[PDB]
Amino acid sequence: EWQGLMQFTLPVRLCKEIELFHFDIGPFENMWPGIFVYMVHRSCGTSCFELEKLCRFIMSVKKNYRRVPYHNWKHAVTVAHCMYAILQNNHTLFTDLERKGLLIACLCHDLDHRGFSNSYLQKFDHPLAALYSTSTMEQHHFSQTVSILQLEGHNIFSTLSSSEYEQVLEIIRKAIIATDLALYFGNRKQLEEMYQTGSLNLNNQSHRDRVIGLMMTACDLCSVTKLWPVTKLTANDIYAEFWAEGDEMKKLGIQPIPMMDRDKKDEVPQGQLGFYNAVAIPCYTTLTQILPPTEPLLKACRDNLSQWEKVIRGE
Ligand SMILES: COc1cn(-c2cccc(C(F)(F)F)c2)nc(-c2ccnn2-c2ccccc2)c1=O
Ligand SMILES: [Mg+2]
Ligand SMILES: [Zn+2]
Repeated sequence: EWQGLMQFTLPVRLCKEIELFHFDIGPFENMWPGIFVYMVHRSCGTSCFELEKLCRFIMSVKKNYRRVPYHNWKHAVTVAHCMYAILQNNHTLFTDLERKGLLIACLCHDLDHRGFSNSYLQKFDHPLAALYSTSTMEQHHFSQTVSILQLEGHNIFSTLSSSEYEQVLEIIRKAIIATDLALYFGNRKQLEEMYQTGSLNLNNQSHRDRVIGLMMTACDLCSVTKLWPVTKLTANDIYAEFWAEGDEMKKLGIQPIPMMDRDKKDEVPQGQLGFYNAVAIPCYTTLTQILPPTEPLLKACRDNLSQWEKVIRGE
């Protein structure tokens, strides 16, 4: 599988399509690993990584995504693409280290997800919960990523010094961690303060780290920024998963929260409207103020919000 991927070229008609934020990968399934390769070449160059090791990696990574309805291989590619799109529109912002790691981080950010939130894991005493007390799944995702690097001929970062090596793993570590929604609220709130007092400074490493955190979350949630038909269907995949976690609580005899209860299909529209207002819109709003080129995300997020309102009011 890994040998045939090196001989892949992206069809010319997509070269320009990919660059857009609202580009949907849904119909290009057997090309997804190629599209990732493509994204790394444009974003770094062919000289950056060793092609042989890079292909083994993407296939291993692919292998360890599970057949869950939403936290799967399609979602990893979708998220990676959004990060690509961000980086290409902010070419001057990031160091060579950041560009590389961040794409890797996005690809691996939900490795070996089982379909369960941190709550369900910390509630019913899962082994992972015993190991990882905070950011449970997120620390595991990083475990998985490190273990895949350490396989034979999978270490894509071979050609870097000790110093450069542990820098990029720290970037990847904190990035993947920042994908937990619990930390987004703090992070985002700290960044609004620093922008409106004008104390934000990207020379400051801890300020850079906060921004990258927000970029992760913006990328993670980017399915709310696609065109309406795609966003609509991606929602069905999210709730299928929410509802399966809820049916694991019903099996014991417990009513889950309304979000995870399939008896309340009828409230999904309102659930979305709530989620856009409290989470999605402030995310892209704050991202845009720090990185104006990412305005198209905010625009798209707004358009879908309207659409859910029309649904709510019966149109
Ligand atoms: C009500 O609809 C939705 C609720 N959540 C959500 C998720 C967790 C916690 C909470 C908390 F805020 F309730 F804590 C809300 N996430 C999404 C969503 C849209 C895109 N990715 N994504 C997502 C993000 C993370 C996990 C699953 C899905 C969503 O559409
Ligand atoms: Mg995750
Ligand atoms: Zn994710």
